[PDB]
Amino acid sequence: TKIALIGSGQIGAIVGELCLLENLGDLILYDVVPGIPQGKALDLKHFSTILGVNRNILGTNQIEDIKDADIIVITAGVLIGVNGKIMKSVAESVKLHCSKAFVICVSNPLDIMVNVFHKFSNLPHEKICGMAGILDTSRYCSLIADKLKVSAEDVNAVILGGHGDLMVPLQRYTSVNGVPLSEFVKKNMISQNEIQEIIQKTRNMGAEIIKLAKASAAFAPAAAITKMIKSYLYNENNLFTCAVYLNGHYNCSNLFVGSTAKINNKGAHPVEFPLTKEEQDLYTESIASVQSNTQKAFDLIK
Amino acid sequence: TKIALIGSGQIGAIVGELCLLENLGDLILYDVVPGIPQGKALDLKHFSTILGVNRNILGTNQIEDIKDADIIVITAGVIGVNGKIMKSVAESVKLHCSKAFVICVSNPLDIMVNVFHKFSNLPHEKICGMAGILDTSRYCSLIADKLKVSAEDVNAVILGGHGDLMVPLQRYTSVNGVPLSEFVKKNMISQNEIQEIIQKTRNMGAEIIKLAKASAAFAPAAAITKMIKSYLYNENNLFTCAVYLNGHYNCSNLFVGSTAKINNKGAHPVEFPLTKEEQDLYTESIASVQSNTQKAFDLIK
Amino acid sequence: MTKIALIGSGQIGAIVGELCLLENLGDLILYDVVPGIPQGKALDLKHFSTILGVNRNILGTNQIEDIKDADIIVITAGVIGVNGKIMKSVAESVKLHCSKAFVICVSNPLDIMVNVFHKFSNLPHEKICGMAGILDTSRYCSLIADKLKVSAEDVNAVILGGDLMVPLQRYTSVNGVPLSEFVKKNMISQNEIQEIIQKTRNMGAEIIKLAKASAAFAPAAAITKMIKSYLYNENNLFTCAVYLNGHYNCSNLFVGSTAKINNKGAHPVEFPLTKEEQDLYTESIASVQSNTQKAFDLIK
Amino acid sequence: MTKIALIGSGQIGAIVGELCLLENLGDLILYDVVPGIPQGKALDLKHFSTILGVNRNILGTNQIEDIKDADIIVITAGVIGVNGKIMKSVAESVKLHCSKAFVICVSNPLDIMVNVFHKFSNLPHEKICGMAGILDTSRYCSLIADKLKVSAEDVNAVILGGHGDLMVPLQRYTSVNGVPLSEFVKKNMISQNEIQEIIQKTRNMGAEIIKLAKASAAFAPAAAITKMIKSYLYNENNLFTCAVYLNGHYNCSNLFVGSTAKINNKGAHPVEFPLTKEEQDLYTESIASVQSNTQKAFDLIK
Ligand SMILES: NC(=O)c1ccc[n+]([C@@H]2O[C@H](COP(=O)([O-])OP(=O)(O)OC[C@H]3O[C@@H](n4cnc5c(N)ncnc54)[C@H](O)[C@@H]3O)[C@@H](O)[C@H]2O)c1
Ligand SMILES: NC(=O)c1ccc[n+]([C@@H]2O[C@H](COP(=O)([O-])OP(=O)(O)OC[C@H]3O[C@@H](n4cnc5c(N)ncnc54)[C@H](O)[C@@H]3O)[C@@H](O)[C@H]2O)c1
Ligand SMILES: NC(=O)c1ccc[n+]([C@@H]2O[C@H](COP(=O)([O-])OP(=O)(O)OC[C@H]3O[C@@H](n4cnc5c(N)ncnc54)[C@H](O)[C@@H]3O)[C@@H](O)[C@H]2O)c1
Ligand SMILES: NC(=O)c1ccc[n+]([C@@H]2O[C@H](COP(=O)([O-])OP(=O)(O)OC[C@H]3O[C@@H](n4cnc5c(N)ncnc54)[C@H](O)[C@@H]3O)[C@@H](O)[C@H]2O)c1
Repeated sequence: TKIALIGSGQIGAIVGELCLLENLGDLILYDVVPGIPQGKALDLKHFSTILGVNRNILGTNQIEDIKDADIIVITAGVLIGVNGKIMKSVAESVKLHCSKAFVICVSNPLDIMVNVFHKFSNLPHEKICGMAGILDTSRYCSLIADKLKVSAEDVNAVILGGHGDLMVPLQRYTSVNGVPLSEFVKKNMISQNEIQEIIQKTRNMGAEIIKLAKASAAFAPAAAITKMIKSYLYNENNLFTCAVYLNGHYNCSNLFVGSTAKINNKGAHPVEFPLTKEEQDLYTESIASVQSNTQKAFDLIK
Repeated sequence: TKIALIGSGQIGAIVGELCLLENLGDLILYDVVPGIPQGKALDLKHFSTILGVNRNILGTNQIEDIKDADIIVITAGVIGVNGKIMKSVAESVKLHCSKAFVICVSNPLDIMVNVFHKFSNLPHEKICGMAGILDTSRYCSLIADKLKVSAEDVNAVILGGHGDLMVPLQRYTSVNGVPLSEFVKKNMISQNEIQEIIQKTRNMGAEIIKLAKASAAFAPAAAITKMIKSYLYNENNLFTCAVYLNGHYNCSNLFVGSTAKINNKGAHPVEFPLTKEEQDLYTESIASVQSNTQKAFDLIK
Repeated sequence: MTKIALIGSGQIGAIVGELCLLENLGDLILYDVVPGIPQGKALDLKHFSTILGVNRNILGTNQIEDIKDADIIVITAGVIGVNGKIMKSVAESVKLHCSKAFVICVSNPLDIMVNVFHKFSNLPHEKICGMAGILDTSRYCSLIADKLKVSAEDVNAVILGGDLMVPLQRYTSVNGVPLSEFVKKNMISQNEIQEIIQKTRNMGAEIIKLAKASAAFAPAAAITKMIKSYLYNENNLFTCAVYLNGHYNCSNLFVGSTAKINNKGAHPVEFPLTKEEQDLYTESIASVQSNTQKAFDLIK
Repeated sequence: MTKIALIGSGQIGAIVGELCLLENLGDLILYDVVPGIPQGKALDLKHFSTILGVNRNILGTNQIEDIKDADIIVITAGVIGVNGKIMKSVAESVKLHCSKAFVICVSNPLDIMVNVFHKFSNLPHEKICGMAGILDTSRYCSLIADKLKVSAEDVNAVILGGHGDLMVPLQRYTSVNGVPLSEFVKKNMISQNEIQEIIQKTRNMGAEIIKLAKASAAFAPAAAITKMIKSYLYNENNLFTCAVYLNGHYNCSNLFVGSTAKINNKGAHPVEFPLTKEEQDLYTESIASVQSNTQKAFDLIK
């Protein structure tokens, strides 16, 4: 198994580090800037030795070293104009070198960039995905667990839609070790105002990390990606929210959007859960924005 | 941190093995049969070396080697003969390691956790039995199989005895936060299929026995270890375990399988709002545990 | 997609399954001849997996045809004469069902039984091995680390070849510092080291005499680490039963020796021995050769 | 109740936190002088924790008094003149707030900065150390394993001396699964010229990473620190090369320098192995430089 990291910045490097700790595969660290992937590859090699990992690591500036890659993680970029061009190029490269790879897009804007990759990849839509939902879900589930003074380990939630202010958090589909969130407002352990406070924090978390750390989150995104890698390689069928190809699900077809999905051997597959009309309405507006910003994107690339 | 296994049979040995794999603490393997814990201790030590674990392991037949234990895992036994064994372990824990968190495993479980309380005189929050997590594990695994998904995020509350008056709450079953109800709506699983799964979960212990000619060992050990983990690392994880109810679910002054958080200071019950058919099934379960527990204490004299 | 087939679902095979699940090595096929035993243990491992968050497929079966295209084979099936018959049958089954699997034999007597597997499997010799040396090495390295009041983690040793072990003090080191340096500084004695050697020689029997059962956890861990090295193309250096082909003056026999395991199987390594280092080993290699031909004769 | 206090929340300190979370070593305090950085990184590690099922508490602070009663201290604070300023202040703070912590200094120049910390903390000398040898050892053993086409897992080596240009790698104390390196030169599987090449690479590895990645190694240093943390907390007695207080060992007195040591409950304890005269010579001269640059250091700080 060869895991190709297209982009060897902060997120790509920590994905490699975590793919080594768990023995997921050999690493290809690719970047456009000479020297950066070679230096980080050497560091990961010594890290590997210290911790008893024997996987192969190669830092390269030559994209043809992506050949027969089973996994692809795209963080290449720095936005809609400059990253879309980069994403188109990587897309073409993935077609002629590693057409049978499972592809996890990360570059922002996410839901826009996953569609750009699809249009120019000619890859199957089930073999393509973006990571967003798991990061929003984790922040929401952590904030709920803190207030309920419980471990986050068994706090579960569905959050539909794009990675931004077009989130759709489903309180209906939130549970604490199988006990719905409702049961906790019932027992006056949490209030609806507190839950809506938590939702806006979840919506603003990306910007809050940036304002404090003067840099976008890296560790949590890397962990989300690694778990999507894991799900695919080990045919796990785990249920995530991800950018995924809808095909009639939630009244939408022919667009990658943040949705519920299974990841396994054959890729990322949407799941349709029964929504209210206010749940499906908010989501359709969310899906509409992604549709308009994606076609503006395709045109700006001209 | 010293983790004391009172009973070095099939389950106790795998608890040690798993607490070594995760570096939970030093092990004291105690048993009544001479030589058995010493032999198994040596094996776990070579196992430890092979995989790079440095925790100390001591196999002994001397119960006084239980002193200052932080964790206690009781598998000692084979209602009459195990309850009198459990009384002895209880007394031993009283004078040697009174401030230990205690995880009872010996069967019948909810009966034996009460036996331990009566004779240990330990605080009620420092005592527990493992049952619910093992039943929950079989139920959620069977649900995940039918729904063609990973079990990893299938969660469920199961109240009551570790037996054939289990109370599985379909209301409190969810798949990555989505209630099971949503899956019967979309016809991905049926109510009869779910009642299949319930009778299977109730009969799994006997089916393992009837197939393997031995009671389950790995899954129980894993359930115990996760309760050990929750306590040592102050995790506040939400399990179903045997726990001291005191008004919760209309029951007071009895250990029974219930919802609880485990942390630093022990095992703490949580009362969720049940229907009356949910609370009725549970109260009858709680009634049997109360009747068999007083039956139990009687045969021990 | 990686399939790990356990031929034998007793104490060792069950713990090998458990450990390959904990480490996500692959899907499991638990095979046994006794009806119900692998099905029961498979169910237990499934619930164990759920508790610990492992998603691998688990199949308990009594039909050997379910071992098809297995990448890994772990043979614990048995109970001298009668285990060889069992091993011959397992060998034939592996050629018809899973001919390109890497094969780790465990059933005793070990060096005799892996040779039995070779004669009847028609498998390549590099794809076959038995687990022994790692268990003797670990016990020796554990006892040394205890005496030196050090972690075992970086105590390494070569032991070639039961009563016919070859512990090489010259090839013993503590994080790269030879054992030599520790007797120099009066931290351990030559008599202490020879006591430790005999404890290592007698460890199997005393575990039996104390626990009234042969070791299971440590053997399972040794096997899992050979499984690991093969699947992840690790090239780790073990002592195991391995096919010698001129190495150490011996050819055409599986014997306990130094080997690297990788993608391509188990491959002997020849280190430079003195002459009674090689002399003692040649007697050991002679013992395995006579009892192996004794074995093949008793099997008819 | 184990508290791991990271004094410095840059690249190395952040990955130390991440790795002590993956292994459940303790709760984290991320301290830094720059407002917002530790708070932001703490949030990221918290969400990282949720995704991977870790429940240990993490707090990012700009208030140094928040390291109180810490069991572990990892000092990466800095950027000889100005970092000695920082290390003296950190030293004083550790004295009055967490005097019984085991202290792992990382800021460089390492062997110089560990002595600075000792002078102004007055902590017990067995409770103070710097991480260097394990990073040099890993690079050397990695390069040896590559040549010999073997797993690095059982390549072991002693490297004495400063973390710089006068390292002292002991081929005598190099072994492959217990077999000395010499046995491989006999078998013509490696040459001494190749081994001296490997030594020059090991000596220059830090600068080579810098020139390629335009940033110092982070992953491997963090892993070295974490395993030193591990050895201490779990009373492991593992044998490392670290900066440690020698007092008569190797003809050296009253100075922290890279040497062989056991780490356990009670701290870091030197071990003296029998060296030849060429081995002890090369070591005394490195030890001489560390002494001269440490005396330069103490003078520059006033
Ligand atoms: N979807 C999420 O939830 C999540 C969360 C936070 C950030 N983001 C986004 O993920 C992306 C990655 O973040 P990061 O920390 O890794 O950024 P980074 O700067 O640290 O790394 C990006 C790398 O891509 C490289 N690059 C640029 N052009 C390239 C090309 N044409 N081919 C190959 N490589 C190329 C850059 O040299 C750089 O090394 C960012 O756009 C960020 O905004 C995603
Ligand atoms: N709580 C649950 O959900 C659940 C599930 C499975 C098993 N069980 C029960 O857990 C118990 C242990 O299972 P096991 O496989 O490990 O049994 P085991 O026979 O293999 O080990 C029990 C050990 O306790 C020893 N022992 C006997 N008397 C003793 C005494 N007076 N003091 C100390 N030790 C003593 C025995 O010699 C034996 O070594 C069984 O009763 C089993 O039915 C409970
Ligand atoms: N190489 C070593 O260092 C070492 C160390 C310890 C044990 N051993 C040996 O490993 C072997 C297994 O040990 P164990 O405790 O796990 O044995 P076990 O009895 O507990 O399990 C062996 C299984 O093989 C099964 N079996 C029997 N006949 C079979 C057949 N014809 N086909 C398939 N399966 C069949 C048995 O039913 C049994 O379930 C023993 O021979 C033991 O002596 C080797
Ligand atoms: N010991 C070794 O073997 C080895 C190897 C590599 C790196 N280093 C050194 O380890 C140290 C850390 O490396 P890094 O990548 O993490 O550096 P970094 O710049 O990325 O992070 C250091 C942090 O210390 C902070 N800081 C600055 N001044 C401070 C003060 N007065 N008090 C508290 N904090 C303060 C900075 O804001 C910065 O965030 C560096 O000196 C590095 O050069 C040592």
